[PDB]
Amino acid sequence: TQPQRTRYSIIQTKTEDEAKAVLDELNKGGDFAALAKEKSADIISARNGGDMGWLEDATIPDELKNAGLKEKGQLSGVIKSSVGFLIVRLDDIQAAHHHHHH
Repeated sequence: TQPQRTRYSIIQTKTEDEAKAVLDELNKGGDFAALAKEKSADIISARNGGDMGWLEDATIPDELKNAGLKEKGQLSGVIKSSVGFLIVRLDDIQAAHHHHHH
């Protein structure tokens, strides 16, 4: 009995306009990573292709709890914040064991 892990990619946009520009491109579904590096103020982490890294389930901050991204491949999650708009993408889903042996 251990926590499953989720790989989220997230990028911060200046306005909803920026978010729409980002989600419009990823709506075609070609590259999210590209969108991440160019406009996002996330780029401290976005330079990794928008990948924030593998987080463990139930260690997730409430911000991404509202992202609703449990199904792998689902992108264009726009999180409305006062600080700006966050774009969340699902890179992968692992039920803990999924790698070699957990």
